[PDB]
Amino acid sequence: ATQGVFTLPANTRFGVTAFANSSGTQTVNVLVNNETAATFSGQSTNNAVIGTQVLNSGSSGKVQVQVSVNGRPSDLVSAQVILTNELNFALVGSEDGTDNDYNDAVVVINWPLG
Ligand SMILES: *C(=O)C[C@@H]1O[C@@H](C)[C@@H](O)[C@@H](O)[C@@H]1O
Ligand SMILES: [Ca+2]
Ligand SMILES: [Ca+2]
Ligand SMILES: [Ca+2]
Repeated sequence: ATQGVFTLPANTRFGVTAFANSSGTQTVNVLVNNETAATFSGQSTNNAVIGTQVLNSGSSGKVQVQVSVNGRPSDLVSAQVILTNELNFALVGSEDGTDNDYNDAVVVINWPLG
């Protein structure tokens, strides 16, 4: 199935944060209105926070996460979790290789803010 795609409430602020756990340099693209709105990059095997940003979910609310390592797209896994009918997490893991730990870039989207 498609992974890394989340429908947020439209025109709404959200946080997006990426962590790295791989020998390979991660490039994380966050898309709003179907175009890259933020790019994070780094190289860490100790969960470095390679980027964090506040974005707006855009006209449709559709937010997409894509991850690449040396120009090759990583395989994604994702889910959305809601606590007390109010607090939202959109979660992405990604795999750049063969060990299937899916932590090579980890992305956490959260809303509402403020
Ligand atoms: C290459 O070594 C594979 C790569 O980096 C490792 C250190 C480990 O984090 C693995 O999950 C990642 O795919
Ligand atoms: Ca891996
Ligand atoms: Ca890893
Ligand atoms: Ca608050």
